[PDB]
Amino acid sequence: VSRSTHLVGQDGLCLDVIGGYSDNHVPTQLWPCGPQNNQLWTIQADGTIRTMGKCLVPNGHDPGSYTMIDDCNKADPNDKTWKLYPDGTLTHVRSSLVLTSQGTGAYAITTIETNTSAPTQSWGTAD
Ligand SMILES: CC(=O)N[C@@H]1[C@@H](O)[C@H](O[C@@H]2O[C@H](CO)[C@H](O)[C@H](O)[C@H]2O)[C@@H](CO)O[C@@H]1O
Repeated sequence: VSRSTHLVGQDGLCLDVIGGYSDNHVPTQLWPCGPQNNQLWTIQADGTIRTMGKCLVPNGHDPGSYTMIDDCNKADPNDKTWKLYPDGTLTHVRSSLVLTSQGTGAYAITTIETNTSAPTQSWGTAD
């Protein structure tokens, strides 16, 4: 079943669409957690992760590719399919790369990177 949640990463900050804008290609970052819609993510059985009607996708499939939101219908399965493991690893299924934070200061855009089991690579769910 789909579950709506916050995605909580390094230092208890939340995955956040910068500025709250739902336009295609707006990047994601870490931001102090709050009730705003751009921090509410729906994990679906189809493998997508959605906010504001859009899908989390990397802009590419290589280490260091940033993540952003995009139209779920302007995305192929490779772009939009993720798997959140119980230990916190959030894997981009096609590439096997993992969602990785790049700082807790403002506008630190998240990327997909080779898994190093870093503290920047562990994502928890919370109501
Ligand atoms: C036009 C304008 O100034 N809009 C802003 C919003 O963009 C802003 O939304 C927040 O932006 C931060 C990043 O700076 C986070 O993404 C946060 O989750 C958003 O809520 C709001 C609040 O600062 O202020 C204006 O509305």
